[PDB]
Amino acid sequence: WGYDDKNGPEQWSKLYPIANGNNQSPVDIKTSETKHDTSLKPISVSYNPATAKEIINVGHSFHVNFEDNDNRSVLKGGPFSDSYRLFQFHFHWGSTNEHGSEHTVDGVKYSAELHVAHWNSAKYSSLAEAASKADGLAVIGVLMKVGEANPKLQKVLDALQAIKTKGKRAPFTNFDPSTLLPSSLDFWTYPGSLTHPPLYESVTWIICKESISVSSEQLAQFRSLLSNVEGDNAVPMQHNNRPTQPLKGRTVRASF
Ligand SMILES: [O][B]1([O])O[C][C]C2=[C][C]=[C][C]=C21
Ligand SMILES: [Zn+2]
Repeated sequence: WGYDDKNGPEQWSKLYPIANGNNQSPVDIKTSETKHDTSLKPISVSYNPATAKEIINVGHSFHVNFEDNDNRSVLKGGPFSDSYRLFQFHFHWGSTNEHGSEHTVDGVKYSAELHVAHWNSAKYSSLAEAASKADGLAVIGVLMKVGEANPKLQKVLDALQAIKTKGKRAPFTNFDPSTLLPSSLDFWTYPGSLTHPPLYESVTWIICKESISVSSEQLAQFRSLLSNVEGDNAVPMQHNNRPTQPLKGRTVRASF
């Protein structure tokens, strides 16, 4: 699977029939159809920078992984009763500034999207166990709006020159990804899925209403990563965003 014409999102259903499921992500959030929910607690993140571990080129994207052996780095509150343990963050982007987010709001496409992913350590013993369970994953989505350079991205962008090609990985330490989140953690929540294969319907989404900034030149650093292995023809990672999927009668709830 990938994002090219032949192996891309429009084709994922052939190998992953859940692609056409009832809880697929991302979605367009229509703000006139959201239900303000009075029971939603504020989101609480508490991350320890010593849990940052490694940055990895996974061919279609790059991942920043965290040590997840204990509750040093956790998400609580919002719609959750359970503590969720941080394990990774990553981005999605598009081939130009005009699109690149996965979620949209009232049909508006942003330039990129940050995913901060967690797994339910109250109910499950591992990411591998949690990843296929309806209540297994909690993911914060942040819409990234092209504008002023974002200095909070600096450690992440500076690291990419060490993982330029598929499979390269490097240590990535002493980093608290709560620094990437917007000042307001006002949010939308809905039940959905992973946004690429295996597309499990295991994610409770927390979509921030406030965007964060990113420059044109910072988005170019993402698109200059290479999907090929070292020594092959260079193939830039131009895009990795999935189109929005049908709500199929899900309710998007608003904290605000
Ligand atoms: O974009 B993704 O496929 O769906 C959101 C959750 C997640 C978490 C870790 C890696 C990938 C993904
Ligand atoms: Zn993602």
